[PDB]
Amino acid sequence: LHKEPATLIKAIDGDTVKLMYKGQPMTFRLLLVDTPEFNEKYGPEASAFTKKMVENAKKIEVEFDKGQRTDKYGRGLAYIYADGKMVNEALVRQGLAKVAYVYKGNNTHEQLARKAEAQAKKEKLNIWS
Ligand SMILES: Cc1cn([C@H]2C[C@H](OP(=O)(O)O)[C@@H](COP(=O)(O)O)O2)c(=O)[nH]c1=O
Ligand SMILES: [Ca+2]
Repeated sequence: LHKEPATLIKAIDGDTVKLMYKGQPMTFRLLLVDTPEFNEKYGPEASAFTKKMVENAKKIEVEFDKGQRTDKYGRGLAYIYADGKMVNEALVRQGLAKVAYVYKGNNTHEQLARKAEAQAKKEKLNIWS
């Protein structure tokens, strides 16, 4: 997989962010994760965690997987990095997202994500408390 440049337009919620990619505004939905909705338990904390990660980043990067790059809503599907740290994995490691929506061919980082969930679970963090 390859990391590509993007710039933050605005945080949206725990698992979607608006970025400018190849000069076009796009909503990205993070691969392999599911955060609670803002109205749900840990939803505000998830939104906060992602917002802080992307707003504080000097460099945001988009990494597409091998499969579908847009979902049925027109959202980009990618792993998003903030100064080299994957947001998708970070949310899971903190117990603020579950591994989810794992579809064959867009699952390169599935094992990394599941390993993070296991650790978050063993720690009883947030969703796992
Ligand atoms: C993460 C992801 C979501 N989706 C679609 C599946 C779900 O369809 P449905 O809307 O019919 O439930 C929706 C959930 O996204 P959200 O968790 O943002 O609601 O996004 C993909 O198709 N591929 C993906 O990789
Ligand atoms: Ca969600």
